[PDB]
Amino acid sequence: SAEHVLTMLNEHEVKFVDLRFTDTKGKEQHVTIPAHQVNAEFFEEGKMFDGSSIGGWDMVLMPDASTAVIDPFFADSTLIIRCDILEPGTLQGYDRDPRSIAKRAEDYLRATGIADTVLFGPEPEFFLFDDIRFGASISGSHVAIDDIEGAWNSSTKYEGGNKGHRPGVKGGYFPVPPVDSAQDIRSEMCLVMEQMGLVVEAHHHEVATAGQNEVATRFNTMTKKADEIQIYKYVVHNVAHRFGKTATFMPKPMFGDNGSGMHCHMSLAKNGTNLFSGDKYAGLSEQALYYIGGVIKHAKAINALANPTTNSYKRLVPPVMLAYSARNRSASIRIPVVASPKARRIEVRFPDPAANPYLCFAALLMAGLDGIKNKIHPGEPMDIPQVAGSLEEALNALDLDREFLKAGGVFTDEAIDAYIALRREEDDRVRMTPHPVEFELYYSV
Amino acid sequence: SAEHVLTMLNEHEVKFVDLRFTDTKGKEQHVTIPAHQVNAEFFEEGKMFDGSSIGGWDMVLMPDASTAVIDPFFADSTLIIRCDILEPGTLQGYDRDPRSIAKRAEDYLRATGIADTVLFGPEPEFFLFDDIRFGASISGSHVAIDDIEGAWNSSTKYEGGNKGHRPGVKGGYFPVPPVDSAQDIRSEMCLVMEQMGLVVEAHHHEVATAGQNEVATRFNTMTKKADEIQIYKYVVHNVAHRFGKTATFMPKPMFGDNGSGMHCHMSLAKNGTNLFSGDKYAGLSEQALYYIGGVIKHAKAINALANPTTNSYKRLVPPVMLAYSARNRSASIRIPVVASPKARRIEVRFPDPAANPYLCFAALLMAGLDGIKNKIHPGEPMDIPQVAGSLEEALNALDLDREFLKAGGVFTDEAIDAYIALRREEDDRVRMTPHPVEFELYYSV
Amino acid sequence: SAEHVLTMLNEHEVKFVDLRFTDTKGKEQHVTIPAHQVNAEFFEEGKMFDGSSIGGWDMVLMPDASTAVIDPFFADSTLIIRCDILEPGTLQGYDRDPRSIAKRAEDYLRATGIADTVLFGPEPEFFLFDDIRFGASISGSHVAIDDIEGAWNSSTKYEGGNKGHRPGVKGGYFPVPPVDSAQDIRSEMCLVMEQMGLVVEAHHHEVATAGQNEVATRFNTMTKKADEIQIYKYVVHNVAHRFGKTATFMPKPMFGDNGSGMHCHMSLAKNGTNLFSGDKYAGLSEQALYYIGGVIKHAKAINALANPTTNSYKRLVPPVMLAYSARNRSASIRIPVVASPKARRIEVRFPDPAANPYLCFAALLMAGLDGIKNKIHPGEPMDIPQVAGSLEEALNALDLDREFLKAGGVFTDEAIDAYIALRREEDDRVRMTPHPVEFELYYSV
Ligand SMILES: Nc1ncnc2c1ncn2[C@@H]1O[C@H](COP(=O)(O)O)[C@@H](O)[C@H]1O
Ligand SMILES: Nc1ncnc2c1ncn2[C@@H]1O[C@H](COP(=O)(O)O)[C@@H](O)[C@H]1O
Ligand SMILES: Nc1ncnc2c1ncn2[C@@H]1O[C@H](COP(=O)(O)O)[C@@H](O)[C@H]1O
Ligand SMILES: [Mn+2]
Ligand SMILES: [Mn+2]
Ligand SMILES: [Mn+2]
Ligand SMILES: [Mn+2]
Ligand SMILES: [Mn+2]
Ligand SMILES: [Mn+2]
Repeated sequence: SAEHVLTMLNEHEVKFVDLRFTDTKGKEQHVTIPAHQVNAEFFEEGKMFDGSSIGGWDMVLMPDASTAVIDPFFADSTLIIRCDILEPGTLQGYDRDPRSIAKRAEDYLRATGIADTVLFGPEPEFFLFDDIRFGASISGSHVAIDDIEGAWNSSTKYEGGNKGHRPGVKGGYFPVPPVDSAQDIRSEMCLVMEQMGLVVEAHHHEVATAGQNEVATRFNTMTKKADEIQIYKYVVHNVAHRFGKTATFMPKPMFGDNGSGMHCHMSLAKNGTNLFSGDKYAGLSEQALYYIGGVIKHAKAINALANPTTNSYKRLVPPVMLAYSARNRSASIRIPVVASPKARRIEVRFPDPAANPYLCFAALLMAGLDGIKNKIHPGEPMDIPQVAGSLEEALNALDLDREFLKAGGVFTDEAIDAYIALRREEDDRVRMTPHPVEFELYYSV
Repeated sequence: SAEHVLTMLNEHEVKFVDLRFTDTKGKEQHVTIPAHQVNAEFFEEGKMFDGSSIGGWDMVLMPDASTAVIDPFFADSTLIIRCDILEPGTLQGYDRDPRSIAKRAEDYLRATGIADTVLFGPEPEFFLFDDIRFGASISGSHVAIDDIEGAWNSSTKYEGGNKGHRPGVKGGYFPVPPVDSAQDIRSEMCLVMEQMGLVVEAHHHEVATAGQNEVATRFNTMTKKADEIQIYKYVVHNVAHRFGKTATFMPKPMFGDNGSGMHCHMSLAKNGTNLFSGDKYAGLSEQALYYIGGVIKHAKAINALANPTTNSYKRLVPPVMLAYSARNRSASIRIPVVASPKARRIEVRFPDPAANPYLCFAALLMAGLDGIKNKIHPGEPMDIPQVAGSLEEALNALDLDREFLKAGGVFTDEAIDAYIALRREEDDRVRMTPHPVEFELYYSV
Repeated sequence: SAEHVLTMLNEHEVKFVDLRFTDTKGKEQHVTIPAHQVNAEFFEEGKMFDGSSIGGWDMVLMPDASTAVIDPFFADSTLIIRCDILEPGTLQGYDRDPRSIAKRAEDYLRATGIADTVLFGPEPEFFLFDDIRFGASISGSHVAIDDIEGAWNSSTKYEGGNKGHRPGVKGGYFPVPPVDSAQDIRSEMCLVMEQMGLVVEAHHHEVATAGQNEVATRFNTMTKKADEIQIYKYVVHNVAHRFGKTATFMPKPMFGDNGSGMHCHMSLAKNGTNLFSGDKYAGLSEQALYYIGGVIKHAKAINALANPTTNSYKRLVPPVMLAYSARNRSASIRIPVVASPKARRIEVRFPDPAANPYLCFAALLMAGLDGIKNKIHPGEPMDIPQVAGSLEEALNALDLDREFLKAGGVFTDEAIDAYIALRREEDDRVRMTPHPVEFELYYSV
């Protein structure tokens, strides 16, 4: 409540308030107010800003006082307050603001009476590098990745000495220190995440050499979880920074080793009971099977939002199979063997950390409901259709399979069209710029 | 009062008093007295100095005791006292001293009875660079800008490692840390500004890569606000310095990305009521519309004072349109959608931080009154005349449209003529020195 | 004749023929044919090329066999043949081709019967540097000039030793070797110019330090002289190159020392007699005085063609005075004291080597005839109006004073409009790019 935020201000000698919001691409934006400007009027009528220079968008920032967190990093005491972008005066909420769209998808779920709550559990992976250099110019282009754990540094001269304990290319999965360099950086990221209201469940090194890591975090309702992904990413980017590292959530930074994916575990619930539990395949309900059928039916349009970068598809090369299974981890829909009771859920393995968590989760939900809503029966478990093979494909597919997103006003046509416009500009730059292996392939033509 | 300054001296064990004033170009000058020379006589009869070596000008410094502030940066305890330049013995105030001219414009407003107070709200932007090198010699010339946030450093080797989170060229607008490097430098600038009597409203990163920033500050009456711009700039220049950065208020340091403008929000008030509020376009009064008409009528002469550098016009290339609107941000006169009550105001978007805040605000006011005074009706909102396309143009225009500035003794002819003389010397050096892209264009002629 | 070219081919074992032409900007273009493709058909029906990628323009290259010269530089025996750009099939000559325009101006002179021939004598100056570096990028810009004769190298360490005989800044005018480093380079340029059909009269070092030089060359009829300027420039650029130098015809490469101008001496003649000789001022005819009056009347439109670069105006800063005189070398129209008989002529001092010699000479002629044609009496000799103060000014002026160029079809409106379009793009790049002395002037604003 406003009341609560107003006490924290004194209770923490808060000097500043950081208004934050996410844009269409998924990047958290922010603007800072002195604490002495937070008073009744503020939580009532918001703060005006020029929405114009935000990519793909005067507007009003409406503080959601439920979201107040103290920032673990800024030097002066700052309270972060997440905001919604509202349409000014009229005060309804920009139909292009991803948080609004997530909230609308939750209310539409309620209005359909299929369940009261959607539960999401994203498993975001990241890379923790020491040095990243890249550039493109008329005369050429390059990218140079470096990290102390990079199997390639086995030959490197270091002046402290080389010490040689390092994860090999698919060998980052699980060896103790000193091979895993990041125990203290991951534990610290866990401690600061919980200080910002997240619940850590586990943290470990991932498969890739050169710093792949994962902090596993307890689930939430869709828009609350989407905001927890924006905090998750902020803490990873800044703790890494305090440690002299640089973190990145891009899907595929290195060829020849693991990519960073963000698997979404999903579940539906009506009056305190898990609709996805039942009889049917592996403890699932018929309700759950139609959810899978909706996801598989709309998978390529979902890819435009869940895999929104050209780089995303360097990861999705032959979890490409649109199939469910408790057995096949090749199938992009895994039914986790919970064994345990009614923590029954589906897991979609294909999305990645580059995805806008609001639009990605809204689109998984809307697809899943359209399955239920039309008895779109999934089929049989692989123990055969695939995800979009490229961003251009995914964008065409969202453009044509537009209907299930527009249900109940969740996503307007302008919203979908402006999104595709942004993602196309990006796809073009990558399409028209000559790639380094093309010189390898074709210079002596 | 003198009395008050005299207590602060003991109340702060003040070792020195810094007499400060602004020159015609707008640079704050200063001379330092030991606190033990501040006594009755001083606030009565001022301190004599050689005004002769000030660009464009024995004279007397008259301490304005209302302005006393403790300096947040000097090592020994110092009290800053702003001064007016008076004509000696006769004690009237140099008609070339920009502070005097601002004060005269305020009194003339009162004498016309159109209102009692003018309210100004400048939005100054700045750049925060790490390294700036430049030079001109017979054999050549150069400028080299560098900052850690410069999109161009994506390829750079750094020895700590490169870390790569950096604002792209028009992407400085709003991303959270680590992409925005300046959160702690801007918050600190806010805290020291308030310690010097300013009221911060917001601070944020601006659009440009390579360190564009903005600290938004609460309005004031014209001459008080002009002095707050001189403090604003001092704190930005010195906090940046403490942080190992270098700040600059020049309008256009980089081609191909955002320029730093200083938008002036203006409003008039008679007996506690806002004359700019009313019926008419977007909540405006007819009174306000004539103010806009006066600004547009005199815009090119105003440019000689509000855009006084050759570099200013590298920014003003096709907010060039002399038009008002609540909709068109292309129109140099924006009528802000306040929605709220009688915070109704006009916003002139074209001036820039290089402007002398006293002469710039005095000229906006005098133009705006001449509108009112002659019913110069603005026209219709663009939802078509332009600002001076160059300093030479702007200077010719001030020289010919001289009358509205001379009203009521605000600005003498000697004052206007000496000003144009200074700005011309500058324009010539830039006109006669061969430019680097001319070698690009014409060497192989 | 074709016949003659065909013998030279055998008479010189010519392996290739170089088709050359000049574009709107004034740069000589070329395309190369094997000698075995030169036969009847060629001199009859020309050779087709894609005129489209020539700046400001399928078309036909029509070889003018009167122009055949052997190239003194290419490794394999090559005969240069100058061409005209004709409109294809219809075969009339592009009204945008500068050579055509020059030829039209000569025929129009004949059709007016004012005289049979126009004689031009351009005095082009150049600089001969060792190293020229420059560049502009988002993060900065620069130009670096270097030459062994640069007064600035007096302090330089050279590893052969420094030797110190060098022209001071305005001291390049006339000292013997070793101070003048270029005696052998200029004599060689004279010998190769004559081998290409020019007649040298004198060669000497010019006023500037860092390599200003001049090869003085015997006059000719307008279009033949315009082609001799294209050969003049080719020989200077390539002999300099053989010598390890780099030559440039840009008007003002260095601030603080001499610029390179190209003064045009002009004269008119009817039936073997010089119309400019007579009674009147300094041996001039009344006919000649009206020529001067036409040049002065149209001087700013002539500047758009005779001074076509933004850099041109760094030279033309306060021969700016539009005045004739035998005494005042301050007056842009000098009446040379010939003393001798009927080598009476006028000299226009303001054009520069960057000018397209065809369009520059065509415009001087057309202005001069419009004087005669309308008795535009010049006035009295200075012993007061000036040239355009900038390219933008000059371009506006050509755009408005368009009529005298359109006389008799010499220059169409499309031709004039496309020209101004090219020169504007150039003026903009120079206008919008921040200049290095602006950082000197305005960084600490
Ligand atoms: N009922 C549920 N619905 C949706 N997601 C869930 C549910 N229960 C757990 N999760 C998510 O799935 C994760 C389990 O990872 P794991 O149990 O190791 O496969 C939890 O951390 C939550 O993020
Ligand atoms: N009545 C007023 N007259 C003039 N300037 C004003 C007035 N009210 C506010 N301002 C200025 O305009 C700024 C508002 O910025 P924003 O409200 O974000 O467009 C304030 O910070 C003041 O600088
Ligand atoms: N009758 C003429 N008409 C036009 N140009 C001439 C004429 N006679 C000489 N010239 C040119 O003027 C130059 C004379 O340079 P100077 O005699 O040293 O002033 C010659 O080299 C020709 O380029
Ligand atoms: Mn994982
Ligand atoms: Mn999983
Ligand atoms: Mn701004
Ligand atoms: Mn504004
Ligand atoms: Mn000369
Ligand atoms: Mn001469």
